[PDB]
Amino acid sequence: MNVIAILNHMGVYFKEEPIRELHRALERLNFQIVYPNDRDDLLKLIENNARLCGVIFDWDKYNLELCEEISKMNENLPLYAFANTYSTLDVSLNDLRLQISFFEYALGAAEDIANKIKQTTDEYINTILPPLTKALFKYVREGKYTFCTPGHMGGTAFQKSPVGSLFYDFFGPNTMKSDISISVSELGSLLDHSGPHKEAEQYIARVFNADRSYMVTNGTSTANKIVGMYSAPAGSTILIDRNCHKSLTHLMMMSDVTPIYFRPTRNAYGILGGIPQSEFQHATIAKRVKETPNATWPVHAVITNSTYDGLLYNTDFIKKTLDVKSIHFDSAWVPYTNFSPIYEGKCGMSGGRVEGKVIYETQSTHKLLAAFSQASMIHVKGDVNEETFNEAYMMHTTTSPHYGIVASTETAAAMMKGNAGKRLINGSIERAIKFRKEIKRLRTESDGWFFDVWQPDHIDTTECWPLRSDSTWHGFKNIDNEHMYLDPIKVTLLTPGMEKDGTMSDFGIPASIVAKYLDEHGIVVEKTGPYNLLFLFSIGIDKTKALSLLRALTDFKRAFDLNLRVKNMLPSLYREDPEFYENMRIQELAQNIHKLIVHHNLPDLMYRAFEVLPTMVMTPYAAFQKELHGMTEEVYLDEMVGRINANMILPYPPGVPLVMPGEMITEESRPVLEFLQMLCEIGAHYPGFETDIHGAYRQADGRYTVKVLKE
Amino acid sequence: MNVIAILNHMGVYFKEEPIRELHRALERLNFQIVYPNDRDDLLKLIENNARLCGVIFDWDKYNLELCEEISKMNENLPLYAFANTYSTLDVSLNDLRLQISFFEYALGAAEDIANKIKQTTDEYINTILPPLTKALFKYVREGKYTFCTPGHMGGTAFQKSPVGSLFYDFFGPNTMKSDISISVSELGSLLDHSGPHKEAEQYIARVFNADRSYMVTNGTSTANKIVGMYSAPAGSTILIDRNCHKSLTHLMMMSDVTPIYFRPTRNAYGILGGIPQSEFQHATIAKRVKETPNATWPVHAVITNSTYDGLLYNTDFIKKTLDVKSIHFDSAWVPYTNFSPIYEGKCGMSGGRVEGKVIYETQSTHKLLAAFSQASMIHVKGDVNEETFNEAYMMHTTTSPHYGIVASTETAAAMMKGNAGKRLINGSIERAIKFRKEIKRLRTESDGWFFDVWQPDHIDTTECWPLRSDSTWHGFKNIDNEHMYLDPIKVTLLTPGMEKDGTMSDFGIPASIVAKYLDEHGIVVEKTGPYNLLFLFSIGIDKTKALSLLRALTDFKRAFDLNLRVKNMLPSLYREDPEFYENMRIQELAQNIHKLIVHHNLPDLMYRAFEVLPTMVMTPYAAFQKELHGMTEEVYLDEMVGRINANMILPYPPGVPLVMPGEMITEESRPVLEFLQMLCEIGAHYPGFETDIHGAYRQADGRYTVKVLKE
Amino acid sequence: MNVIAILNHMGVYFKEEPIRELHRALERLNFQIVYPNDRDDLLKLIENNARLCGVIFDWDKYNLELCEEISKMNENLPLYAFANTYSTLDVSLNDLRLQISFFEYALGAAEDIANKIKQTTDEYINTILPPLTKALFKYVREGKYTFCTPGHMGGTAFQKSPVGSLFYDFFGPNTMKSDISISVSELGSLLDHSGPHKEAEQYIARVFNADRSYMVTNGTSTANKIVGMYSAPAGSTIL
Ligand SMILES: Nc1nc2c(ncn2[C@@H]2O[C@H](COP(=O)(O)OP(=O)(O)O)[C@@H](OP(=O)(O)OP(=O)(O)O)[C@H]2O)c(=O)[nH]1
Ligand SMILES: Nc1nc2c(ncn2[C@@H]2O[C@H](COP(=O)(O)OP(=O)(O)O)[C@@H](OP(=O)(O)OP(=O)(O)O)[C@H]2O)c(=O)[nH]1
Repeated sequence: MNVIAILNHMGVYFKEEPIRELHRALERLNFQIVYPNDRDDLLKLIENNARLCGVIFDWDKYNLELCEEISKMNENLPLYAFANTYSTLDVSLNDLRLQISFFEYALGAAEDIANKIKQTTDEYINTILPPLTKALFKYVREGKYTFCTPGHMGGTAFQKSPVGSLFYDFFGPNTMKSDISISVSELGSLLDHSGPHKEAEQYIARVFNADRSYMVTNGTSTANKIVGMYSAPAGSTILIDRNCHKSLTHLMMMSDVTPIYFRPTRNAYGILGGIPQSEFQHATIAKRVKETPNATWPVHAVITNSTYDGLLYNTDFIKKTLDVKSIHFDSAWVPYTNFSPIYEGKCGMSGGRVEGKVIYETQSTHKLLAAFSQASMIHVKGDVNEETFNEAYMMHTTTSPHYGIVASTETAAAMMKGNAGKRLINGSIERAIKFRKEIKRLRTESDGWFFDVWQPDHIDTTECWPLRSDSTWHGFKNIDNEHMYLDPIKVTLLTPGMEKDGTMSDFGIPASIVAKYLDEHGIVVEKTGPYNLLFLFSIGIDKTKALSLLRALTDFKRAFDLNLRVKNMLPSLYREDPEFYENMRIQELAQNIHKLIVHHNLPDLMYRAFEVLPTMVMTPYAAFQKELHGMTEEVYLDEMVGRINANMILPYPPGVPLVMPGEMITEESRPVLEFLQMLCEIGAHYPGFETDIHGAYRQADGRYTVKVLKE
Repeated sequence: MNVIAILNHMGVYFKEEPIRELHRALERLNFQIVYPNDRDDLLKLIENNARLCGVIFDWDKYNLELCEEISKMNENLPLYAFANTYSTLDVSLNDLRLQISFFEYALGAAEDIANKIKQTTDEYINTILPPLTKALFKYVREGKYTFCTPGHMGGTAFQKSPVGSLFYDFFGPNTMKSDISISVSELGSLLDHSGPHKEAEQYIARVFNADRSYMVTNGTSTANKIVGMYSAPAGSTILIDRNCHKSLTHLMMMSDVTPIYFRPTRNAYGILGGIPQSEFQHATIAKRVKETPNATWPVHAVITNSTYDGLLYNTDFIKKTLDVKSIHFDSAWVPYTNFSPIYEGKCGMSGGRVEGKVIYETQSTHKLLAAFSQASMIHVKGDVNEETFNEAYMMHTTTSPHYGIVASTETAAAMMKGNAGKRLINGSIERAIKFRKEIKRLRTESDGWFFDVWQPDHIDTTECWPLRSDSTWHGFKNIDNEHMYLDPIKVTLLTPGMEKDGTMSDFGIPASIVAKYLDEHGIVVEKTGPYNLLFLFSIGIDKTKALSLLRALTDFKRAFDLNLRVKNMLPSLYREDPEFYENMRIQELAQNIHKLIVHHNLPDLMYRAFEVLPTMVMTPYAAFQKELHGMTEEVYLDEMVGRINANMILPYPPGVPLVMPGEMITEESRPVLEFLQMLCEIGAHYPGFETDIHGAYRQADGRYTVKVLKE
Repeated sequence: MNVIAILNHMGVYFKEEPIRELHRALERLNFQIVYPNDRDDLLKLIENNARLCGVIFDWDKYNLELCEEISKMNENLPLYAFANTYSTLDVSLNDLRLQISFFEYALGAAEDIANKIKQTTDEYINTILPPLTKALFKYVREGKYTFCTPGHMGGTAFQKSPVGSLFYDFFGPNTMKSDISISVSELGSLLDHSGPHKEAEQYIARVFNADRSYMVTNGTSTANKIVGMYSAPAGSTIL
């Protein structure tokens, strides 16, 4: 934070010379001094440089051209306004939030003015920093405790060791010194929710629209379990999204509960859709309780909102309709929903309290905001028993939390506060929409096939576009209306190969091939299905990254159409098996994999495998207890009908749980087995395109086994 | 790592001028040159500066004076040896580990030699760095993945925000870029135990004497639960140290198990002693199983080794005697035991496999080695079902681990490896012993009272000194021999106030007053009891911190004997309650508090409180289930006899569990209540010396309540 | 390969100052920075100077005027394109072979951008160098074999002799160190057609429109005899 802008040629030495003097005085204080040419140049400087922390200008010349524009960008940004005898305040300024200091033009005043600017810069810094992080930085600057844990004592133990010195030097002093413990009494305590930690939690709850917020330092994996353990006593029944993260399987394995699954929909691409509205109705649930051994009325429900591919629920509908006293939205993918009105009514915290219910979001701050790995938040709307909730929190929280992770969780909130926060989120939405429109444009303009974007036929509006039953784009048959919405920032691209019907085209380019090409060019694909690719247009992704991705896609098409050798176009793939890929061309690879997909009927098998559930013979908890007693064995995948599965089976595609521990494939659920067998067969053909089923094990002879409970 | 030492005046220009040329060439490559005066000056430079990464010298003049001494300090340290025509290799060098390059004295060769030195320095760095940390640092320098989580994208996202830029600037680019995910495929995966992660685990197991080691990123709080949950299925019985960390109480609250408690001893100071040898013998356990409802033969045993105050067990005895197939040493306080022979036979991993048993250590690498907060290791000796063990591991491990914490765990191993590592731990043992001897010396030399050290009458040997039944220093009655040992690095200081009999002295200085004094001077007291203070002489604590502590203790005596005003001697205490402390002097404070301890009979009540056990009415798991159903209420502490406790009650002193959830104080265990009532009374008198009982709540009228289950 | 061209007057400090900063950061990495007046000046600079290895320019201002013309001269030439908020890719670029990195105008970003340019320059060099030559140059920079023929050992033996030192100094270190033998096993072998030598032969064959190519080190005088002796056994007739 050291860049000061000076805006001006004034034509009078009595103004210009004191400004030259101020330039020199500011440089002596280690500011860097920048000179925009005009009003628009200055606004671009502010917009492009977060470290620009002050603006010097002639008041009469510029106030009516600058003040309103600046206030929209940054409420808090120091203005250093130089006054004329008759300078005054226009009524248009009355309601603007501005930080203004007024100065005179005088020779010899520069040193004093520079000192005031320095002081006002520190006040700005202290205004924008949140409380715990501010306290942590101050401690690192000023503090001096010894005989403390961490045993490394601000990195001291590292410096006495050759390898330790490399480690210390890599991370640097501030990182090492900020790794502290509750011995630093002035920072309070995470587990006690005291001092600056209490201030951080209250600060976060305000920013994120929660009644109460908890900082978790072991990821949403852990936040999910804290919420679940508080919410679901032994002997109870819970409703759980079949599209649930593995941490919720772990919760079920650790807690003696009976699950009843919400059943999401899916399209022909293998993309998950929303749990239909009928799944939330009392009659539906009551009947499933009746049909489930040992089930009672659910005390807790867990819903994944949004889906991975960006489908958000009408959460107003869910909260009004779902007659369960505790509703937890696993919101790991959507930590930013409070920061744009486009997400209103589409996130757990939206709106107010619900009578007789507590609502939660868990969020992975590190995924789609800016925070260190393992940073997570629990947001609560409604009443909890605070002591009992804290026991559950403490059961999963270390006694030695990492303060960097904690500070980063609080600073993520600070970043999202106000106009600078709204602008960060708006910008990610705008850039996602810009890129979405570019794909559609290039699809029209290019010669022959192109990528498509999975979205409405027109996106002339900035909103989470509703999925409507009268539109074919989303692929979900007979969808509920006013139920699901597409998050603009979750951009799904489609490769040729499937028709509007959900039927197969003659020409196809399996998305795995495009992903391989992108990885050559350092672009990671978050998620891939047979003909789909997901890109997260997060606040991380700037215009430069968006352009690089767009250019890589036009280059894929250009190179594909030239039919380059695999050896040249996909060197990393070639290196996996040069002899196999020596003479193969890209169009041949695409054709062959596509024909495999078609021949094996993969999309239809994948649809049918997930449309029926395996039978719950025992709960995940009960199955794991069996495993703990050594009562598992391996059988060939082919032999698993009528056996109780020990491990979750999670195939890619489509990357969601297929079989839970304690479930059995029966005749009712035979397509589960056939899908798994097909994945094993199709994966045996192309090096680099191997079968990937978590819970299935390739044997030396190329058959797969799975782990089942002993009879 | 950029300091190169040149050792010499040779008296011939043909040698001196090329070395002048090399000095310049090396400065151009950004090395610092240093010029020791002689052999001993060079060795001190190496001893004091881990970043000294090369030594240049005339081979004939120095090799017989340097090579052996250097090899004893650093096996790997590059030597750049300048040879004469007749230079040869002495037979004494044959078995030394040395890294030597031979060079000639020639004008114009310096640029080439300097380039070879640069290359050799990089090889040295690559030799000493462990595999995962090396890969991480290399990725940071060279990698270029975009469209990646963490969403901050090497800190990118922070730089677009004013407050974010401050956070980025504080931690720095390396810290930000090293926060990565499994998208960086060349680093493999923690959860899959693959690539450099697998290399890290094997490297660690080798360094720490384990068959298998796991890196945990949520502290030993979590490592304890991973081991416990693998080891103790629902319905089972476990043997658990009554001196158990809260994480083990949480384990019992989360797992449907029945505890039987090992019963530690204690002394009149309130310092915990070891579980007696009789507690481990078959007939003792069999009888307890018979007397405990629902108990069966224990499948798993948990022992805290060492105690907080440094008492280590004869673990050879435990392993031979304890007829339980799974024995877990919670070794959070002693992660360094594999690095000095003084700990052989006194730690979990010591020795070889135990037939028919699996042995664990869990260790908080961040407490007494050098690693980031939350870094923990599980060490296994014996067979586990690797796949079931991994499920329990994954159940408590995030899907987005913090790679800094992971790299710090592996680097802690790299630091402890070999001669560098033996020297580090030897150093800390030597310093602890030096300081112990200094207290004994000052006690003799000083005028009137002084501190004492809780240790044997003679410590003229470097070992973990055995506690003997024929010695009275440790205060334990009828102790088993060849059973408990005192770790040199855990230094307990005693303040005046108790006689050798365990009776009270007329003159006392409660240790709490000394702790408040030390805290004024930025010295943290790890643990305090009525008349004891614990200091950890970790590899953090250098000679400078040891002298600062010794001086602070002499200053405490000096200022105490002058009888300074509390206002002047303890200003932070004074500003607690200025009006209360306005005229009080230090000796009066010490006297008054000591008289209170004496009047209330605190040591006798504390001893008796912990010698009986509350009655286990239900297991902690069953008690927590009741709390989860809302079935708790608050009663006054005075009315708790015959009530089932909902919370753990943990009083300070002596800082170990007194009552577990599910336990009830009866007439048989009334001393528990008497002790707690006394702590409440004694704590009402002096601001800053308040009652501290976890599980008891001070009401506005000064009465205390506890949480119990509803009748 | 160390000349970088910057093309421009933009009229806004928010763009010009970051480019000034980038100038300085690049000179610190030992690049030389040239400033063409306009599009045609830049194209002449590229045409006349093979060691011009990168071009920095404002994307919007120049992409439609530069990208096709550059792709006609050099497929592989690094372009460092500075983007505006609304910068996009014209359909006319689709089939051009371009190497483009996109950057933002920001104060204090120059050190990072200059390092990325350095990296891209090394990637460009490694793209255009063929496999054996690239391996040879890397060995000279990095290798350390001893007890090696040629007996001169990277020119070492020459430096011990007054006349030898003159010979070494004339040809220079790279020439002397690149005179190696099959002892440098990572370069494979000409006679075995192995390793980078096999890659060189296949590279050559493709460039020259051959099924197979052989590298001969004793002139076409010798290449003629190799072909001839394989082709014409004793007692045969040749045209
Ligand atoms: N403190 C302060 N606030 C002002 C001022 N002028 C406008 N505001 C706005 O008012 C908010 C404080 O509103 P209050 O009514 O005082 O607080 P409350 O909403 O928590 O009850 C600030 O929100 P915020 O918490 O700063 O964050 P955000 O909502 O702007 O992101 C800020 O947006 C001012 O002069 N001082
Ligand atoms: N690589 C290598 N090792 C040598 C050499 N000379 C002695 N050593 C020592 O030998 C150890 C390796 O012993 P091995 O028999 O190869 O491996 P093992 O102990 O794992 O079976 C090294 O231990 P370490 O794992 O490096 O650590 P530490 O035991 O010294 O702490 C090091 O102490 C050598 O020339 N090269």
